[PDB]
Amino acid sequence: MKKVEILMVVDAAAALASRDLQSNIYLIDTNKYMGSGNEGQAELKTACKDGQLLCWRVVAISPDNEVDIVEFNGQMINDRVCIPTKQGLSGDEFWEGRVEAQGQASTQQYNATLSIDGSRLTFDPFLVISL
Amino acid sequence: MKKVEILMVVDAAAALASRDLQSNIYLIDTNKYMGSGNEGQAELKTACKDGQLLCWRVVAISPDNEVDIVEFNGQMINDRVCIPTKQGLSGDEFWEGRVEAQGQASTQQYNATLSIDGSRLTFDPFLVISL
Repeated sequence: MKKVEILMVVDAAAALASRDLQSNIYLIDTNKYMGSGNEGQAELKTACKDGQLLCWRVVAISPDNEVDIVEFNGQMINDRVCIPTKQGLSGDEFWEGRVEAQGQASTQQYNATLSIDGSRLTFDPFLVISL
Repeated sequence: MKKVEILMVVDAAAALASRDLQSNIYLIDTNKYMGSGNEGQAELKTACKDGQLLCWRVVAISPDNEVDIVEFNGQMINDRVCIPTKQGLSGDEFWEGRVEAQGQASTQQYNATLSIDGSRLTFDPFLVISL
């Protein structure tokens, strides 16, 4: 019944200096999970139940950078398990979509592309879906 | 020479339901530290060197809440070791100030008051200053 809201946090300075997004990103969600990508790809996940609505938004640690989610691609999108769409006002946009598991329960990989002050960088988070 | 930029992340829904800010806040900074207050007061800290400039800003996980830093009080302010001031445009404000340790090095406690959609709630982070 409750939405799962996900905040991606980017260390933008470091992302741009290295061109490595994964090592410079964190996830915090309303499940009270927090993952650092610096500690591994395995940490960049969200837990959710079939039928739940998911909401993503992205922010930078520094006030001087601007960051947006440009696009989602990959497995979760290919198989139509969750197709987020862009919403909100210019300024704080966010992306939302419902999880349509096939009453299966599984892992769904996806590719999120972010624009970090106009630099497009991709990373590979995943969903863990239970029934 | 580099600024230390600090992002406070609030689970606003949960903060307001409990009236407990500490258990529902995270810190991530450009030192690549991440602390959850849910795991204890001891985690809500920032490392810095004497003479360094510190920058704080606050965001909510959800796009539906608005959150601001209202005020800093307590030890760090009393002793004039770091007096942040408010800056930026309406929308993304932030607070900044330089650390003037007495070439001592120490812990400085402070009280940050945040407005969570108009609800004023306080918590007790701290600085760890080295020379």
